[PDB]
Amino acid sequence: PSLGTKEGYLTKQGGLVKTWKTRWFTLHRNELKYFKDQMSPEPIRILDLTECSAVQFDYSQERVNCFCLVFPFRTFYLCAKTGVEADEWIKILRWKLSQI
Ligand SMILES: O=P(O)(O)O[C@H]1[C@H](O)[C@@H](OP(=O)(O)O)[C@H](OP(=O)(O)O)[C@@H](OP(=O)(O)O)[C@H]1O
Repeated sequence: PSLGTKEGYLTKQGGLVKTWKTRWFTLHRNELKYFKDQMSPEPIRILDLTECSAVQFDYSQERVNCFCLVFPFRTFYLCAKTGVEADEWIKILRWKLSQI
């Protein structure tokens, strides 16, 4: 563990094709990356939180505990296993945004 870092699985909705896939997310500094899985050598995408305008809870999904990250180019919809896990991600992400 390292303060400011977090890694774990989250389910996310696709862009054009809105299928939900379980991906491994890692947060270090201001980079939020997601991989196919925990042992994936390379990320599918590297998101820079300096471009993120907000992180908010999302109550409009099929999954109960979801939140989204808003970027000018796209809003990502992610869901955690529990409200607790969702809160952990939301709190650390907002914390990141607060220092930006
Ligand atoms: O796997 P299928 O059912 O074909 O649907 C894919 C996955 O949801 C992708 O997620 P992942 O990349 O995690 O595999 C997603 O890319 P994102 O990563 O941008 O969400 C694609 O969005 P579009 O490329 O926008 O259609 C979507 O077409």
